[PDB]
Amino acid sequence: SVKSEYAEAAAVGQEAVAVFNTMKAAFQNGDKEAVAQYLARLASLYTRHEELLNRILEKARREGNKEAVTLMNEFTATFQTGKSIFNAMVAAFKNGDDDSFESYLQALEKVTAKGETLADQIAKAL
Ligand SMILES: COc1ccc(-n2nc(C(N)=O)c3c2C(=O)N(c2ccc(N4CCCCC4=O)cc2)CC3)cc1
Repeated sequence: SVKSEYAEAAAVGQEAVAVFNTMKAAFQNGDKEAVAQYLARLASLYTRHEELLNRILEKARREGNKEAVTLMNEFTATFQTGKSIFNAMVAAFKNGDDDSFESYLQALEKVTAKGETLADQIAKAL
C-alpha cells in the first residue's frame, strides 16, 4: 500500500538522520576517517530515499490523494535543499574548510527539522 511503502521510506530516512548525528559527532571529535565513511553512507541513503519517494508520490497522485502529494512535494523541496547543501559540505570537507563545514552543518540541522515535521504530516495524510 501507500502506507507500507511509506514505512519503508521512513526507515531509510530514520537511518539517514541517525547517521548524520554520528557523522557530526565524528567531525567534532576530529575523526575524519569516520566523517568520510559516514558522508559516503549518507550519499547512498539520500539516493535510495529519492527513489522510494518518487514511487510513493506517483501512487498517491494516481490515488487522488492531493494532500499527500502536496506534502510530498514540500518534503522534496526541503530534502533537495538539504541535498545541495550536503554536496557543498562534502566539497568543504575534502578541501579542509572547517568553518564552511560548520556553517553547512547548522543549515542541515534546520533543513532536517523541516523534513521531520513534513514526514509526520505525510503519514497523517495517508
Ligand atoms: C514518502 O515521503 C516520505 C518522506 C519522509 C519519510 N520519513 N518518515 C519519517 C518518520 N516517519 O519517522 C522520517 C522520514 C524522513 O525521510 N526523514 C528525513 C530524512 C532525511 C532528511 N534530510 C536529511 C539531511 C538532508 C535533507 C533532509 O531532508 C530529513 C528527514 C525523517 C524521518 C517517509 C516518507
